[PDB]
Amino acid sequence: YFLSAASRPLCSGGHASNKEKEMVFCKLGVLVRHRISLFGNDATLHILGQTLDARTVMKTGLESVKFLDNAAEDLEKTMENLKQGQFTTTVALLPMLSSLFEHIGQHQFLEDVQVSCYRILTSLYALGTSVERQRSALGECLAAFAGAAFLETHLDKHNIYS
Repeated sequence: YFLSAASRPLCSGGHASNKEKEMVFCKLGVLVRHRISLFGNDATLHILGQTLDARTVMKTGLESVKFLDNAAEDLEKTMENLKQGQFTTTVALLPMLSSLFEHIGQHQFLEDVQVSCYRILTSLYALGTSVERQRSALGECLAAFAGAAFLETHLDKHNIYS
């Protein structure tokens, strides 16, 4: 019932423990976190946005290693955040300033960081089915993708222009 939504709030603190597990064997545990969140996105209001703010702290620890199989499975976790955006205040736009500035550091990397933005392009497709400086910082990811396999993050730059 509503205890399962409180179990999602308690699992966001368990995802904050997975942020400590992503600091260090635990890379296959992030691949299990993607398949379990994909079924939890098929399973699905301010505590759920705070669980996405606790997932923004989990995205801050995941931006440090952007191994490569965990970042490729993070695309399956970002496609789960797209279906979690297909399930439906100013702290969620602060999470967009941490994920767009980490895309400029992701320009040094390899295809798994572009796969995480290709599935986050479906999160922009699901937010359209449902703060402007983060889209201008997402327009910096357009110069990071189209300057140099190059069409994967370029299609994500078309959904980042919205």
